[PDB]
Amino acid sequence: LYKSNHNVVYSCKYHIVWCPKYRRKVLVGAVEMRLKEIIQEVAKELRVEIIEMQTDKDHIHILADIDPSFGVMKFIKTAKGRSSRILRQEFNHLKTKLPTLWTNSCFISTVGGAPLNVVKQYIEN
Amino acid sequence: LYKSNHNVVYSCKYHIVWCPKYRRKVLVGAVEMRLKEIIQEVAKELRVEIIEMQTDKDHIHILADIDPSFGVMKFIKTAKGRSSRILRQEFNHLKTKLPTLWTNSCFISTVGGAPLNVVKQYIEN
DNA sequence: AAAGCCCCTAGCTTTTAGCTATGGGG
DNA sequence: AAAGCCCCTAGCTTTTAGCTATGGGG
DNA sequence: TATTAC
DNA sequence: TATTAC
Ligand SMILES: [Mg+2]
Ligand SMILES: [Mg+2]
Ligand SMILES: [Mg+2]
Repeated sequence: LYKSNHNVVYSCKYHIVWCPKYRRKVLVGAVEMRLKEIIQEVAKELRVEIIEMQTDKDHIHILADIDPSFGVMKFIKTAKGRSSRILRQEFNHLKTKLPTLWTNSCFISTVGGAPLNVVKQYIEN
Repeated sequence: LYKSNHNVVYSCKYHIVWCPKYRRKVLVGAVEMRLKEIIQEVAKELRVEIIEMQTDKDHIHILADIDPSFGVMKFIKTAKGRSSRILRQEFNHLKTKLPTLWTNSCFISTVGGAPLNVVKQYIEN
């Protein structure tokens, strides 16, 4: 349930959602497939656990467990920036029709780190 | 329910728990009272919302909403570091009987950012 | 109007392009 | 053993301090 | 150099 | 420079 780095015991899960620039419906077909693949690789390299990843034509939603000392924002900027650069190189229509693949924004909402019965042991007695 | 900085919309809540060095039972009386005041001041200054804060003789538990761009660790570092400094200056026994007031560790667990009814609106159609 | 659109600086990128920053101007 | 105990180095606040770091050694 | 909401 | 778990 809980993982630890050298100094912290944690379980930090977040729903993360972001969309393409201008809300263009470009997360389809081959682009959707490659995007997921790039996110999985970024996560693997960043010691981030992807619990769920869903895409629709105009947004991607990820539920991930991320070390708090690392920072959810660090994972997000790498996932977004790397996917943008790679996808725009691989799918020219993404590079020629848009100034960037993503926007400067995202949505983030924490999720319970573990069921109540488990967390209780650590926060109450 | 959701707050925003210049680029992110969020609601990140965390249970945070840490204990005194050697698990000494020093969080009592005046020490406990002053510790809470200090942490409330830290939260105010760092734009952190303290939902709940409780102390037992050997640990403190805080439920807080923190901007993810700022980082839960930056709040923890300040809350622990400043309270150690001030409390050790104010209560001489905390300085003479211990090398530090706290340890290098803490426990962190995310809590749902908003009621499920509200979250679904942002993560699913 | 803002997260989302336009503009800016400055730190890092298995990305030297294209994302961040409790970042700033509309 | 590790989060928790001992040890260590940078960075940054709280500065003849005392905490972090996806930090390191036992 | 112009989007409309997951 | 020595803790035992919230
Ligand atoms: Mg250590
Ligand atoms: Mg802006
Ligand atoms: Mg038009």
